[PDB]
Amino acid sequence: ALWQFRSMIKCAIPGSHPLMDFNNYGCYCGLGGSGTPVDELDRCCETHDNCYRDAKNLDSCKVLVDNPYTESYSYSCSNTEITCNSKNNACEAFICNCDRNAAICFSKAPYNKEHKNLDTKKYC
Amino acid sequence: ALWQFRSMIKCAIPGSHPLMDFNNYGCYCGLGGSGTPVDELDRCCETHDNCYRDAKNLDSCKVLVDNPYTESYSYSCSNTEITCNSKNNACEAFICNCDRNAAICFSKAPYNKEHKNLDTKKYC
Ligand SMILES: [Ca+2]
Ligand SMILES: [Ca+2]
Ligand SMILES: [Ca+2]
Repeated sequence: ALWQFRSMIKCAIPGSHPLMDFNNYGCYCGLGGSGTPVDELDRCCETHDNCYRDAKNLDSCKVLVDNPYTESYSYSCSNTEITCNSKNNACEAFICNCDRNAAICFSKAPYNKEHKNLDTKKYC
Repeated sequence: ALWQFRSMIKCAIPGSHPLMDFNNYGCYCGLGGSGTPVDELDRCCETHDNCYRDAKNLDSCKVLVDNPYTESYSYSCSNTEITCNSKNNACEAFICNCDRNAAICFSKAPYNKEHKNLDTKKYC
């Protein structure tokens, strides 16, 4: 669930303010995604968006989960490392994974303040 | 999640058709619940209805869980026994239990074919 994803980003990026820093950044980080991602951080959001789309194609996600952004999974934050519980169901494990990889992705991408709140009709 | 509860009913009552047999039975098995339950099977539905109402008032569920009929959990069916997996968080464990106790409840109550499709306006 989204609240878990916000906590994974604080895990990997201590002292980050997830909603404030990464929402509405470039063409993909936020409600939609269209156009060409404008940097490596936007590309992280674009993969996370496709990750969620692919999860919805799994049979497991179809019968068991309604909304990925609301579905709680099991993961842990050890120090700065994220781990998805091996005992999560197959749909929960796929979501957990998408989130884990995005979080690790954001921790290595450079942040471009200029891309924050970019006009999505103009540039995307 | 509802698909999981249907599955636990077929675990405990091998060969039942959960929607066909248990939906729209007495006063509580179905969308609503009002009145006095008409029999033991109906009291199972009633308890499961209250179970979920309590689930919602659980802090970890309270704010952190969208809707309990939607949240997926981990459980397993061994032969005819249901087990809620220990990986589940407070919210999911609570849900899985509401579900597990109802399926066991159903497996033990007597079924009055005469209460299937009881007029809810008239009798509840
Ligand atoms: Ca997006
Ligand atoms: Ca009911
Ligand atoms: Ca779950």
